[PDB]
Amino acid sequence: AKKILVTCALPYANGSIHLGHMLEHIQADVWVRYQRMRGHEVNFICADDAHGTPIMLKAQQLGITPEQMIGEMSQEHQTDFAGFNISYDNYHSTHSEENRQLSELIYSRLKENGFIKNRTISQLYDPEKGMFLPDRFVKGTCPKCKSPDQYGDNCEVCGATYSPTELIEPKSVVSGATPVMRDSEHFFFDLPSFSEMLQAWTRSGALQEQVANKMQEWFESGLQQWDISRDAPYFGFEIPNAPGKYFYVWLDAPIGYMGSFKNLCDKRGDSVSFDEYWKKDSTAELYHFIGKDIVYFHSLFWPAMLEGSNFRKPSNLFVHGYVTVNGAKMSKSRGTFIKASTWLNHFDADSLRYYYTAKLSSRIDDIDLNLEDFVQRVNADIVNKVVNLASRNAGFINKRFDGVLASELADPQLYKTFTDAAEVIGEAWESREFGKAVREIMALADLANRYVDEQAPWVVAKQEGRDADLQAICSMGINLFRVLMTYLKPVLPKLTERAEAFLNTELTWDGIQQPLLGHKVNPFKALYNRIDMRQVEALVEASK
Ligand SMILES: CSCC[C@H](N)CC(=O)O
Ligand SMILES: CSCC[C@H](N)CC(=O)O
Ligand SMILES: [Zn+2]
Repeated sequence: AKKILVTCALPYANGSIHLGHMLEHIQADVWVRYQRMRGHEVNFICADDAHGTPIMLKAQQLGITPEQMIGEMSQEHQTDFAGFNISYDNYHSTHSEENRQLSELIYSRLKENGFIKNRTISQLYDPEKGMFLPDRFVKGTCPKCKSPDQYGDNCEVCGATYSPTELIEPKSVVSGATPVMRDSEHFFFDLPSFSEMLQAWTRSGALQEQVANKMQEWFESGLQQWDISRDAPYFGFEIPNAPGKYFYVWLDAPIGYMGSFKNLCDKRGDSVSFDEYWKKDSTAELYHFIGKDIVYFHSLFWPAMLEGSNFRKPSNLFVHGYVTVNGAKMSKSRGTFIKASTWLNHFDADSLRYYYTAKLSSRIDDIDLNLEDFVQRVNADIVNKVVNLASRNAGFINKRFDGVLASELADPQLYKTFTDAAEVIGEAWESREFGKAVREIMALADLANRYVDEQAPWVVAKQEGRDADLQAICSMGINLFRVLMTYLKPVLPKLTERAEAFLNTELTWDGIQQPLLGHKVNPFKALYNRIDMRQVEALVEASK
C-alpha cells in the first residue's frame, strides 16, 4: 500500500561497471523485489552521471562529441545491469532536459531564498588550452622530495600532501603549458544556514548509527559554503543569467534522481506522480542506496538543497561498505579488479547476487568476495541445499507418478514450521539484514534435507508396494522447495523463473499458505550446476 521511490547512486559515465557498483545495485534490487512482493508501489530509479571536466576532456581526446561518448557508455552500463537482472523502472541520464529544467528551478529557488553567494576565488589556469585546471590535471615536481611527474595534491613517492600551487615547475596535464593563477567569480551554496536542520536529522534515529556518528565529526569540523559553479569550457548545464558559468556536476547529479523520475512519469503520461513523490507534503517514501564515499553529498548538501527549494527530503539513506576481493581492495595487477561484463562471461548473475546477499547487513562494513569461499558457498547452499530439494525428488514424481504431486502433505507440522518463518524472514529483508535472512533460509533448507534423509527415498523407491510412500516423500520435498524459493525470490531471479516453470506456478509471498496438492509439475534439465576453482582462475586471468 506504500509508495516507495528507491535509487542507486548514478554511475560515472566514463568508467565501466565493476563489482563495487554491483554490490550496490544488487543490494537495492533485492530490497526492491521484496517490496514489490509485498504489494507496494515501487519505483526503482537510476541514471548515468554524465557531466564534468573529465568527461569533456575524454571526449575531446577520443575525437567525438561528449553526447556520443556518454550515449555509448550509457548503453554499456545498461547492458551490464540488465545482465544482472537489476529491475529499474527507469534508467535515465543527468544530461537530459528534465534534469536541466529541475537544476535551473532548484538553483533559482535557492537564489531567491538567499542561499546563493558570489565570491571571487583564485585557481590554476592553463592559458594555452584556456581553462581552469582541477587539481588532478596539474602535474609537477614534489616540493618536499623533488620527485618529478607527481599529480594533484599529493606525492606518490614520499607521501607528502600539499596544494598543487606548491608543485615545482607545474605543467598542465591537458597541454603541457605552465599554469598560472587566475581569478574567477564562483557561486556558493550556503550549506551552513542549514546546520540546525541537518543536526536534527542526524539525531532523529533514522540514519545508520555509523553514518550519524560520522556526521557529528563533520559538524565538529564545521560546515562550509559549497562552490557549485565551474567556468567554461565545461560539459554540463549553463547557469541562467551567468554567461560562461556552469553548474558543477555534483550540484546537478542528485537532481538527476528527480530528473529520472520526471522522465518516467512523462513517458507514462502520468501528470500527478512527480508532485506526489517530491512535494513537501508527500506521503511517499524516498530511499537512496549509496556508498561511503558519497555520504557527504547525500546527507548534508542534498537535504539542504531540497529544503531550500521547497521539496521533500529523503526518508532514509542506506549506506553500504566497499567491496574487497580476497580480503583486499580490488587490484588490477592481481586480476581482482573485475568488471561486471567480465563476470558474466564466467559465472551467472545469481551466483554473485546470492554471495553478496549472504554477507550484507544493515551496517556500513566492507563486503568481502573471497573467491575460494564463493565456490564453496554457492555449491553448498544453492546446489546442495536448496536446488537439491527439487533435483532429488522431481525425477521420481515425473517418472513414476506422471508429474503429479500427492493430494496431502506428508508432514503438515514441518510445513508449518516453514511457513511460520515468513514473518522473521520478511522482516530481515525489510530491515536490510540480508545475511540474517539467508541464514534463516538455509537453516530451513537443512531441516528439509534432513527430512528427506530421514525418509530415505533411495530406499523406499526399491521396495515393493511403497509407491504411495515415495510420492508422499518426494511431494513433501518439492513443497518445501516451493517455500524456500519464495523466500529467495528477491535474491535469485533467474533460478526463480526456472523454479516457477518446473512448479507450474508463480511464486507469491502469500501463496506459500496453499501448498501444491494434486498438482502437475514439469520436467527440467539441471536447475543449477556446480562451479569450480578453475572457473575462478579463468576469471582472474581474464581480468589482468
Ligand atoms: C547522485 S550520485 C552520483 C555518484 C557519482 N557519479 C559517483 C562517482 O562518480 O564517484
Ligand atoms: C560514515 S560513511 C562516510 C565516511 C567514509 N569513511 C568516507 C569515505 O569512505 O570516503
Ligand atoms: Zn614527494
